[PDB]
Amino acid sequence: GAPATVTEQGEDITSKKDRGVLKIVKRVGNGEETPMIGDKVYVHYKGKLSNGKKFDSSHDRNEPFVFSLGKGQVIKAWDIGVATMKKGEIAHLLIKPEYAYGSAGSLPKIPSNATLFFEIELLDFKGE
Ligand SMILES: COc1cc([C@@H](C(=O)N2CCCC[C@H]2C(=O)OCc2cnc(C)s2)C2CCCCC2)cc(OC)c1OC
Repeated sequence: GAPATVTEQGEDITSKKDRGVLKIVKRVGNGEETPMIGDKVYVHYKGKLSNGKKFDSSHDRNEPFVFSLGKGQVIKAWDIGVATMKKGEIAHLLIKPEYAYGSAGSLPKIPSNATLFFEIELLDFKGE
């Protein structure tokens, strides 16, 4: 379903161009601008293992997820991916382990060599 579409049609947003991170824009945002590295970004997300066996949403906690973009505080795929988004945009990310938690994984939530999928909504951003 969503994951497969992304494999087929997603844009490669890696620097190395290794298809480790593919993206589809599902809902177009507003503004002419994305956040700059170091901006504080506010997102909602729904995340799962590509095989659907563990799931997670910021909506489960009724709290936006906040981080400083491109500052290495989260998995690489997020730093790279959210930086491509506009305010109000929803995007689908499909993420090979090298841009997530690699072979070590992070048990018990994430196993070795797991592909991740996220729907992310970029609610807002500010250059703090
Ligand atoms: C390995 O740690 C965790 C990872 C995540 C999710 C995850 O991988 N996240 C959370 C959303 C931000 C991207 C990515 C991550 O960088 O996690 C490190 C965390 C930063 N802040 C957190 C509360 S977890 C994971 C995505 C696929 C379905 C399984 C959950 C949520 C977690 O708890 C909500 C978590 O435990 C702290």
